[PDB]
Amino acid sequence: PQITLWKRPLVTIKIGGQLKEALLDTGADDTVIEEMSLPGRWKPKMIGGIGGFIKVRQYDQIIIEIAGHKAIGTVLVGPTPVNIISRNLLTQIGATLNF
Amino acid sequence: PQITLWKRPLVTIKIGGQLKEALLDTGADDTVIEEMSLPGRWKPKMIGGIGGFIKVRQYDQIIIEIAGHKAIGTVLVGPTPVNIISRNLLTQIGATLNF
Ligand SMILES: CC(C)CN(C[C@@H](O)[C@H](Cc1ccccc1)NC(=O)O[C@H]1CO[C@H]2OCC[C@H]21)S(=O)(=O)c1ccc(N)cc1
Ligand SMILES: [Cl-]
Ligand code: NA
Repeated sequence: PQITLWKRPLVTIKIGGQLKEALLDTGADDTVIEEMSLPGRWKPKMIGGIGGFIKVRQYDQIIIEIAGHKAIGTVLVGPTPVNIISRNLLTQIGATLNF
Repeated sequence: PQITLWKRPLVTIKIGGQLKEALLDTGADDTVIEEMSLPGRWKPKMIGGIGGFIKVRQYDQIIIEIAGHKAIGTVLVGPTPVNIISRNLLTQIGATLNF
């Protein structure tokens, strides 16, 4: 589909068996989701942006369903104010910016 | 242009006759640039990022070229990690997300 940017590009995704609203974010290197449990191993990481850094848990090889497409990637879990779908996952569904 | 997301979607922008590097960011509502001098009066604004809130200077109706595309709108100046071209200006240059 073609998403205009008049409003925040929010989409519904399926991760860890639950539905969540997320923001499609070309300005993000890695996906960040609010606190939730995920299977497998993880390692601590610090990610920063406007306002500073937050500590998150990094899980690799996680399956995320987005717009019918099933993509696999890294997911950071921590105290983020908004769920963000980053380039790490956007590349897998072939998302591109056009103008 | 059609920009893939395997690398950061960085472009060259021109503001105040100066060339700068900026990140095309669909996950941001307003455009934020690192400290620099802009004409006119500014208004206060607080924006919340991944690490919390910060105060910035809001300048309106600023002329800015983005990847060769002319735009005129609001530019926020503050301690951002990188210059970010957000939805307020992406909509002006006719940018959309596609997949
Ligand atoms: C600042 C950029 C270099 C990177 N940011 C992504 C960006 O899209 C965020 C994404 C975002 C969105 C909402 C809340 C927090 C973070 N937007 C943002 O800070 O925008 C602010 C300016 O306009 C406003 O509109 C949204 C809040 C304001 S980030 O949230 O810090 C980030 C950093 C690292 C990772 N892995 C994932 C995300
Ligand atoms: Cl102030
Ligand atoms: Na894993």
